[PDB]
Amino acid sequence: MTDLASIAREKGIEFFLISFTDLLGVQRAKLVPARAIADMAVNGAGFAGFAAWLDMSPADADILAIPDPESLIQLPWKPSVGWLAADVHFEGRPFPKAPRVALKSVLARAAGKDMHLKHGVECEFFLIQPDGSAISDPADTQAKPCYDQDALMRRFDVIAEICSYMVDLGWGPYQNDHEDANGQFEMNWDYADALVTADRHAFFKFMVKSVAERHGLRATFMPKPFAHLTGNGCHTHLSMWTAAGDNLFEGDGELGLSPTAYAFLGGLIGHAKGLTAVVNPTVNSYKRLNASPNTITYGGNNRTHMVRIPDAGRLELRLPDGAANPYLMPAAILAAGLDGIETQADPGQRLDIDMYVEGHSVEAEQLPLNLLDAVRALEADEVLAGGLGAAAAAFAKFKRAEWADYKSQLTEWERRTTLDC
Amino acid sequence: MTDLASIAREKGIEFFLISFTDLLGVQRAKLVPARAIADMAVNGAGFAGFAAWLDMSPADADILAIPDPESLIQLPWKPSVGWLAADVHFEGRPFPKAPRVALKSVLARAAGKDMHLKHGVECEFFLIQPDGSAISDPADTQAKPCYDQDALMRRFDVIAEICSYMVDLGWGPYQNDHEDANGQFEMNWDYADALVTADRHAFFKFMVKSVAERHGLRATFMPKPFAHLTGNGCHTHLSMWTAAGDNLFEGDGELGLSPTAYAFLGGLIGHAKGLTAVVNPTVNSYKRLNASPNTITYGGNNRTHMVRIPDAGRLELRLPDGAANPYLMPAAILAAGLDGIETQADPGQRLDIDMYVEGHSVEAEQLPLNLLDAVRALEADEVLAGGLGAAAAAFAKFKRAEWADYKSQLTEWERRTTLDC
Repeated sequence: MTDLASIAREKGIEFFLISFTDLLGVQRAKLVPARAIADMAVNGAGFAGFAAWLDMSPADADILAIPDPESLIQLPWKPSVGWLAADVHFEGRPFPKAPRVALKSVLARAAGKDMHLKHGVECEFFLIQPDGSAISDPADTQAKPCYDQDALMRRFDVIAEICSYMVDLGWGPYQNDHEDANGQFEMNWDYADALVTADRHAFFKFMVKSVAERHGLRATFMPKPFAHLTGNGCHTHLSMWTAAGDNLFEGDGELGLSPTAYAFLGGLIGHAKGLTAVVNPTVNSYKRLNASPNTITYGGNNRTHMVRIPDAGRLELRLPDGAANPYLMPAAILAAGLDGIETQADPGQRLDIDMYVEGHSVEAEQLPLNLLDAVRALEADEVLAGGLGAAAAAFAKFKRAEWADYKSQLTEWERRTTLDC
Repeated sequence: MTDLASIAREKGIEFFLISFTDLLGVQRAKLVPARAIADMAVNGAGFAGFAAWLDMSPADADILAIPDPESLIQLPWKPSVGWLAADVHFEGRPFPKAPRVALKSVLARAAGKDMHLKHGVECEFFLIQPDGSAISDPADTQAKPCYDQDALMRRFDVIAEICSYMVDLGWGPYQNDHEDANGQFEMNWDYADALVTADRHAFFKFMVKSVAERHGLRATFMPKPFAHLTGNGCHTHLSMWTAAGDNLFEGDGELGLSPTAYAFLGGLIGHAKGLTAVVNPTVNSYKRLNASPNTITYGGNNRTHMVRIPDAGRLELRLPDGAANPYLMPAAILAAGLDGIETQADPGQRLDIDMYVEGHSVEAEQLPLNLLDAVRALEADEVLAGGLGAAAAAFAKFKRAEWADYKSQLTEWERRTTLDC
């Protein structure tokens, strides 16, 4: 197609943002003027990977980040800037420690079996005061705030703005909601090819953060930003397709699922523990797993299990929180799912229970309850560790560092509880 | 001898404090007038153990705390109050979950082999502002404050007072020091029969806390009370004796130790991990083990190993911190030591290294680095768990609760590091 330089001329783009996601979900970007896009579209932009979360050294050569021209997004709030998602290349080949590179690998394995992952994201977020002390709306205070029309329309301006951008960009948004915590929201768009979805996820986090700042607010995807309120989820909708456009998950077993889906499901259940460290990747993530419901169970149309079946041909994975890496998250679910399929794994009986009331009477395999045990879990699950490749160890290394960091902090809790021993 | 009522008349005691130490080292006491001492000396004082750290229920009968008349201490700063240490009795028998009861059990086992434990305590403590924000002396600020004559004599009044009390009570004190952190002190008295020492430890913590308050200050034994300073140790000096007054630890092997001592030592090294949860019993304890030196090694005249040999017939155990239970600490070291002796256990080679410089090159068995792993360690070491009896599980239960408590706190560290994911 027409080179990025040519688009830059027709559509009036003055600068490109060349962007990649590192192991921690941090967006690293670089701002290049149009007069330079041509050269980089082809050779990529040069960063020093040791400065980002990539487990590299100062002595290594600068990595090259090659833009995916198919990913261009003209910032709807600032049209002269062109945003681009990029693969980090190192010494010729794509760098297997960058998340988009790892996602694209797992996809290629699945591809060569005529299996195509498609997923949707439920990115919840709070809107907060710029200084982070409190939610953005002091009038949002009732016990059960969910779907509060009052508080919802109080933030219409910023919501509507971002939703309309999504309409224009073609993501096909269909709903905007106030969620179950004061100050918390969700905006939903259509499911798509994993890679498409992933980019959209990385960009959505940027847009909402960016737009909210322009309205003198702040967006946070943090798992548990307030001691007194529920946290941010990032539940995921999954479906496997053939190139021929057929839903491999749709079938005639129970609930409308095929045997293939139930092996995929078995894969999830099989790797739930190590999978946990990846979609609950921060010390803060583990407040949510210590409310009650930390047990490994599906499913059915029921919001009380680690997995839900909403409809024929779909699994909802109610495990990942807001801190989830947009590329590392699909990547790792895919790994565990392809295993389910390749080892014809057994999910076990369904359970139509409400686990909040009747989950104590069920004997159930339990998820890890803190980062360290979670990392330990990922480190032992070699099937998983292999599906992500060199990334897995890098991740584990960083998160073991973060653990130590958090544990070295002197809390008021320590001093209140121990000053008197 | 003359009943406590008679002493009360000669020595002018108006009230008795009947005291016991619970699983957390908390001193539970009760204030009884002299007119009532007679009855309680014999039947004990009635508390409801469910209200203290004893793993009991409201439905249980009130425990009885029988004073040990041999332990009387007339508060040197308030002579009309008589302090007494007590065994918690429950339903006839001594309650095996109370620390003094557990210490006295292990001692009785050792006793029936003509083995008598004797130990000294190095109780370090900071003096702080009453509100706990800072050390008590703003003029104590140099890099290497240890043995600072200036700052030492700046707190002469309160030190000298407490030291002189110890002279009068017969504990045989021999030195008072400013320790290696700003605001931190140590006062040393003679070693003695474990049980004697233990009471003296429980009372020392009370006296220093009490006297310092009378001087408008505050004492803390907390492991790590300040982010910027070193912590409180509670190193212990150990020696085994026969009734005939002979030091079973004194011999002709290396360094002047007998084979018996080296099996005891082996016992320690053998149970170091599970022993850790007991003498490092708080979430706060684990800052000190994550400075560098968390490795299981003795020894010799060297302050870099988990164990030190200062002289013929003595082991110094450099493992316990200020939060250590005065009864649970001897109790548990004794257990691990009697095992060493009964299984003729092997400590391994000595190592005359400085572990701060040359400890990374040694392959060494590593202690647990956080409360939970520590509790796990104690739970698996059944030899140890058996030597303390019913206490061990109670302890483990409480500390697993404390862990959850600490992990449920929302720190500023979480919010600074995660608000932006």
